[PDB]
Amino acid sequence: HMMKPAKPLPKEMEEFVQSSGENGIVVFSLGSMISNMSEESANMIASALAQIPQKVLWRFDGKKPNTLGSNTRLYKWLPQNDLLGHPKTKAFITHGGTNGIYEAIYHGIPMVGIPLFADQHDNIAHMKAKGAALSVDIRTMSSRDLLNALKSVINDPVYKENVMKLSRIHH
Repeated sequence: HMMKPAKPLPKEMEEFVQSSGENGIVVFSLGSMISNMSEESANMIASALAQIPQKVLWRFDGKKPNTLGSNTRLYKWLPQNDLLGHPKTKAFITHGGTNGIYEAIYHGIPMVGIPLFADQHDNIAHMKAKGAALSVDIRTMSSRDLLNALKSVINDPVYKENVMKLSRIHH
């Protein structure tokens, strides 16, 4: 692995991240297929995210979900790598592209994959077998299923321990 250092966040974004206190944050990025899917999918995701105490930064560019939580901010662009390096970061939600999984690995951030394409399926299945991720299919699963996965990856420290083992293979 090359090193993948983080820089500081934009000022307004750092302030939102700090507002999470001891709860910390969840980064959902890029989420690049969500806006080609139904309004319903986005609402189901938004419902799940609204039920955790963490603040959530969601890279998103569609219509605002009607079930958006007050804990969740929507951003057309994010500095994903900088967020993943932030000490407040507890979990990463991603479709499961290679680039963003390399960054999760480097920064030691466990994952909830929302895979759609073959390579994402494969990548997330590999992270899952390593103990570093859980997965949901947003086309078949419920808001509750995603919520349960989030709570697990956020709070059970063994997921983070398992992803940090992968950077030391890589280190």
